[PDB]
Parts: sequence; C-alpha cells; structure tokens
Amino acid sequence: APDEITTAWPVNVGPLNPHLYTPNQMFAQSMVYEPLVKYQADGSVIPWLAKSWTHSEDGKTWTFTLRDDVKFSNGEPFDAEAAAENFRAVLDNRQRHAWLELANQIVDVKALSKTELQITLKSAYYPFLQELALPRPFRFIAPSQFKNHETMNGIKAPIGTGPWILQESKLNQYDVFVRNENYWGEKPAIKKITFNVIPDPTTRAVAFETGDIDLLYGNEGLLPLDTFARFSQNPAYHTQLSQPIETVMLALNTAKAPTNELAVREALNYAVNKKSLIDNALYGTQQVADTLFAPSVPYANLGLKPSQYDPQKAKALLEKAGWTLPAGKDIREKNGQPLRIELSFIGTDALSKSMAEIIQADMRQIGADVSLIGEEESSIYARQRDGRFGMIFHRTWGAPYDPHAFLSSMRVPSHADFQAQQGLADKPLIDKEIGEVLATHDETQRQALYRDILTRLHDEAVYLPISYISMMVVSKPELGNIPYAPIATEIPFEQIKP
Ligand SMILES: O=C(O)CN(CCN(CC(=O)O)Cc1ccccc1O)Cc1ccccc1O
Ligand SMILES: [O-][O-]
Ligand SMILES: [Fe+3]
Repeated sequence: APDEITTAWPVNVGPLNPHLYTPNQMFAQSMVYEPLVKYQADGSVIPWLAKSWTHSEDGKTWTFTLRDDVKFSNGEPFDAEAAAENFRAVLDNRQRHAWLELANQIVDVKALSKTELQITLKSAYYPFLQELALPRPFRFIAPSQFKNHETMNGIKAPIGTGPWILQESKLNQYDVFVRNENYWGEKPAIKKITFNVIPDPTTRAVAFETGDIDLLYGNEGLLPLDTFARFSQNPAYHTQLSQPIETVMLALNTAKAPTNELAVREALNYAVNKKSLIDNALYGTQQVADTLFAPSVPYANLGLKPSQYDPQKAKALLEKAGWTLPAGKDIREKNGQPLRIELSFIGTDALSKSMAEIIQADMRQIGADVSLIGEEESSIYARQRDGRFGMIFHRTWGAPYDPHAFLSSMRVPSHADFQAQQGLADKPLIDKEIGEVLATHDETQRQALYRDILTRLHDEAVYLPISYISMMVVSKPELGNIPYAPIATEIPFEQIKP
C-alpha cells in the first residue's frame, strides 16, 4: 500500500481522447499519452518518442528519427506509421485546433519508413517543437483504437505509450490509474493512483483531514487558502507552494462603453491595491502582478511601468476624461451617464466572488460602479467568446504556452483576448505582428516584435493584472517531497518517490 495513492480532482479525467478537449483533463491525457519531444524547465525540448531530428535550410521540412523500442500499453508497436496516422486524425479535425498555430502550419505528415517521420510546414514556425510537446493534441493513441480510422468522433480504449494506464472510470465518483509495467522509460515508484471526484474546495480539504485522500495538487483554487495556511503549520501534514506559474488578470473590453475609453482603463489599473486584495482574499499566498506576463517570462522582461495603487491618480484620470461626481452621488457621470461597468465571473466559485467583491469595492472608492454578474461556467465562457462583458476574470496558461501560444491565440476571434482587444485602433497591427513573431528566426526582430506587442497591450491598458499564482500541494508526509512539472498543466506523478 505505500506505493498506492489516493488523490482528488474536481471532475473525472474524461474519456482520454488524446485529440480532444473538455471533458478531457490535460494532466490525465499527459499521464497516458506521450509527445515526440518533451518540454524541459529551461524552455528546451529533449528527445522523447523521437530520438533525433533534422530540418531543411528553409526551416519548413522536419524529419524525426523515432525510437524503435516503444510499444503501446496493449502491446502494439509505436512507429512512424502510427505517429503519422495520429497526425492525420488530429488534422482531420483541423478547425477545432485553430487556437494552436501549429495545427494551421502543418502541411503534410508522412511516414518515410518505420523510424522516419517527415513533417512539412507552411512557414519556418519557431515554436514547432514546443507545440509538439504540449499535452494535446499532438500525442499518440494506438491506431487500432481509432473509430472508423478517426479520433474526432471518439476512440475505443485510451491506449497510449505513457507511464500510466487508465484502469477504470466511474462517472462522478473516481478514476483509477495503474503504472504501465511495460513502459519504455523509467518505472514509476507509485503503482496505483485513485482520483476521487470532489468538486468543492472545502470538501477536498475535509477529505484530506479525514484521511480519505493522501494528496491534493492544484492551483490557487485547490482548497480554501485560509485552510491551506493552517495546514502548513500542522505538523501532521506536508504542504508546498511553488514559485508562480501564470497570471490571473481582468480583461477589459476596449469595444464596449465605458471601458472603450483609454482613460477609464488606465484609471481602473490604478484603483486596486493588489497586495491588499491578495492578503484579504487569497490569504497572502500569491504574488502581486503589474504586467500581463511576469518579468521572468521569456521575452517579457521589458521594463514596463507598473501602475502602482494610487486612487488619487485614478480619480484625476477620470476627472480629466469628463467623468465627474454629481451632487451628492458617489458614482461619476459623463453627460448624465453613470460610470458603470459589469464584471462577470463564475457565480459558484467562492474565491472568484470574493475577488470580484474587492474589485467592486476598490473601484467604488474612485467613483466607478462595478456591477457583479455571477453566472454558471458555460455562460461565462459564452461571454468570453462573444465579447459580452465589460470586465471578465481571465488567466494566462503557464509554461510552455506563455507568452507565444497565449499571444498566438489573441488572433482567434472566439477567445476573450481578441474580444477585449477588438476596439483598439492598433488591433490589426498587433495581430499582424503576432503572426510575424511566430515565424521569425532573426532573434533581434523576434525580441522587437514581442516588445512591441506587449508594450502596446500594456500601454493600452487592455488588462488589469492581479496576481502571479502558484501551484500548491497538501500531502501525507510519507509521500515525501512532491515535484512540479515543467508544463504548468501537468502533474508529475511518475516523479513521486516516497
Ligand atoms: O485546451 C488546451 O489544450 C489548452 N487551452 C488552449 C485553448 N483552449 C482550447 C480548448 O480548450 O478548446 C480554449 C481556451 C481559451 C481561453 C482560455 C482557456 C482555454 O482553455 C489553453 C489552456 C492552457 C493551459 C491551461 C488551461 C487551458 O485552457
Ligand atoms: O483547456 O482547459
Ligand atoms: Fe483550453
């Protein structure tokens, strides 16, 4: 039993179709399925299912030499034919992958032999290898498990090459994984992992206290943060808090009054004491964010000027813009029209609600009336996709997505970022520059383009950065130190070594 663990997740892991999205969970897809090349903490990739590769001078044709010793968990061989059929299955559903620019860049994939796989691109797409390293969609299920030679309409058994095999799933109850005893790589120390489905954060904390589970691993929403801090003092428990992995921010709608006004967005960015918000709502556990990406993010150390909390400046900006207070009202008006902004968030998420309430209070102190619109998850996602918001909570994606993939996606109209930016006079230039940066191999030009994109987004006050958040862990001491994965969305269960 010291090599079996029980943990929790807010939902089931899903069917583990490697090539689809929700309800599939990206950490579980990564437990079962593997990439050609593996992302590393330093930003590089290493050989994985591909032992080596070459590329043409024009950077458009890539030939991977694959391992010849890998089997799917069902004993069938992994080879270049299997890899090629996976790429075909993914790209047969190309439109669904529009958010990921590699899916638009791949022109052809063919197996040249059992060990040679050739991928041709439209352009010299620089993030090629890092996008092949992602949890999805470019990982490999045994082609025997395709349905009518596709995966977009479903799969049979979720058969990968990875260190874990799905043993069984029970909807709304649990998922159980076991170690792959015929894995090509290192044997995990842990033999079995049970995921209890526990959607509520308090209930997760109770499950840990009672001993029903052994491990909690997740972001700032993992469990109540006051409880987390108590646990970190409890000598019967082990806890961890990682260095930050991504940004939580508001997106402001540049295409909707009154956030269409630069002066309004600038004022909002001076109105929030972020340290106080963190100490009040997140129990002092997270770090203040002054920019869309932390200065530690690749290409993002740009000396952008923070808008430090300064309500006097926020009021001055609003006054100068014609938003003044009517006697004897606390909410500003500009031609009888009140400064009113709707903030939408997931209504059942206690932490989001508490942050929304702080933001509403702080803005009220500078004469802006923020209306809280708490709705179900699906309604909030619908608002993001169609721009039906004034301000909306948002977050970046962590390594290896930040910044290149997050920026790439700003071009997709059915995403919150495009919608928030839609009102900017320079939106077409930004989208043009995002396209250029991804295909640049002139490193000087690449840095220049990232600087221009990020500086415009900063100077135009498109976002209200709030915090750089961390991964957190609560565990039974016997499990030992719990590692973090290079990819923020992954959970490195095969590295746990009690
Ligand atoms: O899904 C992935 O593989 C990675 N996701 C790619 C884009 N999604 C595509 C999608 O989910 O359909 C749609 C989407 C848009 C805006 C915010 C989040 C978001 O998921 C991004 C993503 C990265 C890290 C963690 C969670 C994530 O959702
Ligand atoms: O995609 O979450
Ligand atoms: Fe996604």
